Amino acid sequence: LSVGAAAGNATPIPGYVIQSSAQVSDDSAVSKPGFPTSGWYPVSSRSTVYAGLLQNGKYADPFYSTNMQNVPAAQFSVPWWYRTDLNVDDTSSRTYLDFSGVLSKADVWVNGTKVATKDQVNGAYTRHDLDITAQVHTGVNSVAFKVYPNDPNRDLSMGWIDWAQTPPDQNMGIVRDVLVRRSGAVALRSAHVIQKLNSALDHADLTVKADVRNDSANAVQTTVAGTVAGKPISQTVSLAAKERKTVTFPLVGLDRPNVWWPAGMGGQHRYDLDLTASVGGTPSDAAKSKFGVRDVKATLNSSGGRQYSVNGKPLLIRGGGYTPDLFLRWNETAAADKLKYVLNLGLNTVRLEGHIEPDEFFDIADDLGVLTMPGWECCDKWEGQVNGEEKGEPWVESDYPIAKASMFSEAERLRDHPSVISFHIGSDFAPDRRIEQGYLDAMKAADFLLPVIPAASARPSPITGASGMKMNGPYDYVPPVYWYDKSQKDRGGAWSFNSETSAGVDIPTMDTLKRMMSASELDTMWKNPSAKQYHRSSSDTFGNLKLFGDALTKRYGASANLNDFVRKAQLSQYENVRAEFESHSRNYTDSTNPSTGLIYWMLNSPWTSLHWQLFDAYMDQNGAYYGAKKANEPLHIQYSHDNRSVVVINQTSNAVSGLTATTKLYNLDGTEKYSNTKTGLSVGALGAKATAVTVPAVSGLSTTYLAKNVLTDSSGKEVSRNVYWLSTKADTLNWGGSDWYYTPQSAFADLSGLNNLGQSAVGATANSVAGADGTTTTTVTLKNTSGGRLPAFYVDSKVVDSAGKPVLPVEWNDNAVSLWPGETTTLTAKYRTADLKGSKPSVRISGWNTGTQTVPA
Ligand SMILES: N[C@@H]1[C@@H](O)[C@H](O)[C@@H](CO)O[C@H]1O
Repeated sequence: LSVGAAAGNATPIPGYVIQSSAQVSDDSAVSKPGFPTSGWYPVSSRSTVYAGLLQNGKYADPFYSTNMQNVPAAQFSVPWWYRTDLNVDDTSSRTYLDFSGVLSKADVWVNGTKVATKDQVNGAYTRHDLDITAQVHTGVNSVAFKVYPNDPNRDLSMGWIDWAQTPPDQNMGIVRDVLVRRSGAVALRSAHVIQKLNSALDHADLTVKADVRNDSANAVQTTVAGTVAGKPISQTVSLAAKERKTVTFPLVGLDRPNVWWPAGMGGQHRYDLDLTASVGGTPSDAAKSKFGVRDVKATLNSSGGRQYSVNGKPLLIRGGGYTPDLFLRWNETAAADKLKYVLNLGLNTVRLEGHIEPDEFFDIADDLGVLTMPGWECCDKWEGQVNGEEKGEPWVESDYPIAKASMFSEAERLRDHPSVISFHIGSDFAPDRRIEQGYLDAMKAADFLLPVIPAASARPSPITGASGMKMNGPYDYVPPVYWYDKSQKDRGGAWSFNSETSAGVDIPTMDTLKRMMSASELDTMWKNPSAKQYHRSSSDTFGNLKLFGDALTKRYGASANLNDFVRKAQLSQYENVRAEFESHSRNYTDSTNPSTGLIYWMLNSPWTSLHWQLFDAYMDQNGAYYGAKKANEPLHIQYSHDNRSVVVINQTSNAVSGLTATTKLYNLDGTEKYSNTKTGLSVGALGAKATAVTVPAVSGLSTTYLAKNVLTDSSGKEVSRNVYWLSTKADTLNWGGSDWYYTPQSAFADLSGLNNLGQSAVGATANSVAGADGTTTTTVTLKNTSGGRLPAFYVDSKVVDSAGKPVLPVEWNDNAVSLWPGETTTLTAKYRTADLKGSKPSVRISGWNTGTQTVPA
């Protein structure tokens, strides 16, 4: 590692060697140049200890079976060292270490001098700016962090709640970059742009702020100058030796600003701020950043629901709870791939319940137009002062400035990312008055001006007040009609802001299953859903798949083998996730107690999982993924499980007219039993709706039957197709048996007729184009080629290599399609040509009642 002396240099440390403090008897020795490190583990930047150990071989893949249980965790109850050399050719410039992401805390050492202790460098989110100029010399220098064990119940850090299983090291280590900064007499810090747009969105005012600190021995004059949004700015201030000042620039007007919008509502432009602090007509330090020109509000409606708006347009939040990797393994491409899946699902938002990602994650969210809802997490140290018998320790005096500093450092990091639409200062429990005041003060000090939400539950805080949100569950199996409930004011139906809910178990694709679980584990899964599954949750409540398995059997019919269990799981998950979203889209425009938000629990999993996910840890796409994608189409037709109304939803930024909605019921033998064609429908922009028809009680339906809903635009183009498998037997709730995480059923729909749906046929041609942008698009033309009346039902197309392995990540325009005899659809999948790994592409096509084939693409 070499760092130049250039003013404004800020170079990330690319890697470390690590070893347990068990092997280090003299702490001061480690950071002396020449300290031997034989047997130490080389690890990349942003590594937890265990991730470093995995990078070196040292344990088997924790994504497979119970491999993670075989790691001795005692070794992580003592500190580990992160060490690097640093070459400095020229000590003319001052030298700083600027970092955050230390879990839980650290002593910091340079060339045999302890520059900071774990009392100062404490908390995952706290930022540190350590001037190490006195310690640095020309040639080989050495830097070492003694990183202390992490306990999320004790430390203001990150924990995993009940999402997965506990990482053996509790994620101890350094999970963001440590920057080596160089600068002259004056350091430049905290440069940012306060931006205020008018209601017409055609003029903005910019107030640039930046701090300058004179770390030299003598008084200086400094000039802070550069550009904001293409316009020149310059201020000159005096600084005493050791003085820090905030420089405020005179207001800058910006006409016809290139306003940042959420995806689909306009562009995702960010402007640049570029500053240099100069001393004696020579640069001393420099900083470049971005900001977006966007207004956001989050207010309580007349029903008490939290209602977001961006640039004066109200939105229904449609999102998922986002999580990083279980061992905080960072990959910039992977972050991009995950946020891109958000938009392929048609979602608009992700929630981060703690685990707040490095800066690049928010850069990508900004660039893609994905809204973000960061905040502190429940159920550990963060809520320890207010959450009673729940996990997390009561706070002592030294906790208060760590929390406040954590808030200041996150507010400072997040304030100029336009994707950020709020910060949750509480999750579960709202903070008390003292803690809340600390957070509000930190945010004001950082000019963090975004909406503050006191909790994701219905709990108010003393100052900010009512949350406008609810956390009533469920987190486990409930039938599709559950989501249409508005009668139960303590449950999770479509009304108010649903900040975290799902129907629990989300079995991944067979391809993923075979990568995460052994033959014997998979066998238990379908034979005994009641058995604990390591790849569900460490929580007793969510340790097994019983509620899911019982419902699947009741409602699909008993599983005959593993393949049967999996195919049925995919329908149940598509059916459920679809209803969850669709109910919330429908009730968004209710006059009273509308739904104002939905955060699916969860978008994704920290690892290979059996629950709470839309896409799995390998980026594969199952029935839950496809069901969410179906429900969130920009021009969409849907069927209401409560009242049988056919409803059109327009997610787009423009009102649409001249639509026709066609609804047809079929028995499983293919007989049409009902048809309705509703022409001339209009529907307003940004989540508004129109009712096409209420399907009547039709006579002579098979016990399981099909509803085919089709929306066509005024040109005649089919813009949405949506096929439901329905029963003449209702799912109904035993509401009085409700617990915090689910409501049991008093009767079960009968969808078991699908077991005996006759065979149909498809019908497949595929071709691929490798583009100059490094992507390949594969186009597949599917046709129901059968000679009878039977639809080809639930046809899943997968891009695969020559070995039949899924090419991932992948983005389809549509998938999991249903085609009546003689009907054709053309589907389009896009992925990185490089992810084929030299293979020609093929397409695996599997339908519920059409078998499996692969065709060359
Ligand atoms: N905010 C938490 C989530 O993190 C958790 O997964 C869910 C299910 O236990 O409960 C909520 O209390």
